[PDB]
Amino acid sequence: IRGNDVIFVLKTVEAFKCDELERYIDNNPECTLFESLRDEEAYSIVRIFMDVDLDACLDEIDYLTAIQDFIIEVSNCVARFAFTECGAIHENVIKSMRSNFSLTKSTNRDKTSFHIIFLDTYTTMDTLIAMKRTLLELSRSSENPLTRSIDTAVYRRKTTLRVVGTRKNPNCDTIHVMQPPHDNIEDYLFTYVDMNNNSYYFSLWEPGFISFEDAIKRVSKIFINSIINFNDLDENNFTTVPLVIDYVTPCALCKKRSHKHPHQLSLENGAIRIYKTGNPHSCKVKIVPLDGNKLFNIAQRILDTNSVLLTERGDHIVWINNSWKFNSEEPLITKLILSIRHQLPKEYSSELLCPRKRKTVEANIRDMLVDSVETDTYPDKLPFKNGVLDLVDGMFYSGDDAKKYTCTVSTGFKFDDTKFVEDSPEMEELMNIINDIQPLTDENKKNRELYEKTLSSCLCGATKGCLTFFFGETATGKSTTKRLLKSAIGDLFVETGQTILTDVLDKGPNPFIANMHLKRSVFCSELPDFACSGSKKIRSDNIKKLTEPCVIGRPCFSNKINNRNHATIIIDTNYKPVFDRIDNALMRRIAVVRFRTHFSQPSGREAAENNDAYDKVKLLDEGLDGKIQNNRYRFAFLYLLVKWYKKYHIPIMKLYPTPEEIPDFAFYLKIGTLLVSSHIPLMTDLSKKGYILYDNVVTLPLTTFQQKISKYFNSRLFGHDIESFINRHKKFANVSDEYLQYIFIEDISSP
Amino acid sequence: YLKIGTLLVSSSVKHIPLMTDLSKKGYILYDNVVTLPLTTFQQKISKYFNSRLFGHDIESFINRHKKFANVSDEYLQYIFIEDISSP
Ligand SMILES: [Zn+2]
Repeated sequence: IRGNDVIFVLKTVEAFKCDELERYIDNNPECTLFESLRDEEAYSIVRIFMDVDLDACLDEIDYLTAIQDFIIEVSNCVARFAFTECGAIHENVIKSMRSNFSLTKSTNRDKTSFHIIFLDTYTTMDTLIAMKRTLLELSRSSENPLTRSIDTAVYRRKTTLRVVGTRKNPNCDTIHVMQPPHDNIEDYLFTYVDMNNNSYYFSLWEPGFISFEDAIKRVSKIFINSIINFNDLDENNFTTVPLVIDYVTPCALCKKRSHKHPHQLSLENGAIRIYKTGNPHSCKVKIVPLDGNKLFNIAQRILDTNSVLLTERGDHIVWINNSWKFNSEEPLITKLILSIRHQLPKEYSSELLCPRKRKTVEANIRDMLVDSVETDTYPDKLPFKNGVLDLVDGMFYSGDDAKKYTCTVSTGFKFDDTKFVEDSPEMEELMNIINDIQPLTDENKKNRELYEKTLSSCLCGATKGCLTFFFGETATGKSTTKRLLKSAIGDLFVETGQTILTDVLDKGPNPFIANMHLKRSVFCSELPDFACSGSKKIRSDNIKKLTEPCVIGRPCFSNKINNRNHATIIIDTNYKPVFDRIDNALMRRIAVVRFRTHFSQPSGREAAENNDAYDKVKLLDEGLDGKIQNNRYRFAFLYLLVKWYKKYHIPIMKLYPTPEEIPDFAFYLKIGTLLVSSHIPLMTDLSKKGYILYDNVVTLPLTTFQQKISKYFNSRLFGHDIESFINRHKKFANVSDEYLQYIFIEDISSP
Repeated sequence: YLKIGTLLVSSSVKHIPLMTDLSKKGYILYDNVVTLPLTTFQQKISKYFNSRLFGHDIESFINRHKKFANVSDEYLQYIFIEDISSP
């Protein structure tokens, strides 16, 4: 659509532009033109507009407060309707609606009418048609005289709206005068679509009220004083007889001792309006409802601010003090009900001070929350205690903006821009520490890049399909890297023991199984070396099961077993891992990060001078570990992590395994590179080489195979591995021995 | 475990000039480094400390932190303190 600059009008027809309409209006002040839609189907996208009419006069203060509350209520209700039905964003709609709006007026001083248009919000006419019932409920479920007077009509096909500055009728001289700051004729058109940057768009007496006597009693209680002309009002004289009151005490509505004329009660929109006659500003207007609870309307107003949603599992997440809290032990809805009373009208705030009413208006909220939402869906954002830091752009959001993202976890500490710097001595000290841990030589280049990549994945809410191994001799200070990462990433990071590396992953109630829920990094240290006999091999089942994007595990006294998996798993030790089970999936799901830095004191430095444990040796310092424990380089290291993530995270970043540094998998690699599955039309070459083919399957004797492979590989090194491989690929039968099928790649190449 | 390193020394990688001299005392000097036989290393370990109270710990420590100049052979890369120190 890209907006429309043509305004179609009806004289009781034309298609004029902004300048054309302005010139025509200036030429003819008395012309009556109604702005409508030239074609309903073509340009159904229009602005959001409302028309309000209340036949009474109000002063400046009352009008100001009433219009403020009217904007608040209408914007919240429309944003809630957009969120539930049109799939929009609540915060965006609220911001667009409250940012800028055009408000007209009426030249008549005996009544208050206007047409209000929200400039930046645009939606299809079908959406405004569907909003009919919701807006009618809002109109009939409020106390504000402006909100109660909303005309739900004008939401029909091919509707028309009276243009500003033109008389509605030739006989009626009253016209609507524009108000600051718009002052332009294009700012009061409900079809003038002007989509731009700061904008948003979305799309898909009746007896039945109450007994008369109770209404009369309510009116009398409002008047406080007794009615002089009592026992005279009935069904017929409801809006005819004046209400004469004795001025025993000053009027509750006006606070004055007396007035020139009595009051009068009228019926409108299922409510009773009490107003004085003669001078209009002598007494205010009193509104009396005729249906609905008072505790249900409060629940609706608290609900349609989108602050008490429920999760996809069944937990009600509330928004208190700029953070999405939630607890399943002491539910927080009553805290929210108490703390939100300031954003509610005067009559709705005194109710939320009795604890027996903040349980009624809370049962209502729980009964109105049907269907769920999804939490922590955007993985490129880091939730801090006072907001959300964006990673792709680096901009920080605080306050209601962070509400847009259902961040159910947090790092635990606030975000400070002063410490968040680039050129600081702490940054240089951290860079020196990292260089000491990771020398930047060309030999280390690839390993250092893998280090930076696997260390920067901690700022990702997505799931990763690899498990990097920190392999390095002692005194390499991997604990320093662990401490720096913990200080940078807050309480999201978790350190776990080897309990998951040996036992069954799910099995029974495992605390680390549930703790992997939404934690962004899991670290294991000092692995139980399986080189010595007795220690269990690294459970291949657990490693395979930890890679999936889901976690299945239920702790003691619980039933939930589904957890979202975001943690990057890192294992650090000085011993090569040993896994009893081996398959191609394992060979494609293991990465190794090598450490070649020795941090040793001078006393043993000579002992480390010729040591083969590390490719370099340098003096250590006991005064650094405490510094890392004191969150010294926290924000500089966080900046480094952000830079690494930016330089590494392409539109799709993946953890690539490195199956070359693991000594155990080298045997399988050598076997595969020298022997694979056995090619029918190559019998002559096999016969020349000595091998024979029988029953369409080339075979050799088991003793012959052992003799052939004796020289190719060291039998004493991996005799158990060779026996296990033979058992796995065993075939048996045939001739007078077992059957072994393979191709000697080294012999296959040689003719 | 604590006392094993007290009477043990790191591999003398940078002892190429002295590796040849140490080889004549019962080392193979393979891969430009002095390497003693696994049986010889076990005998030296049993001589260093009472073999009655020292059993599988020495073998486990050797398998953890020693090599036989190849993938696996009958040698040991564990450098004796009383031998590797002397050129
Ligand atoms: Zn009054």
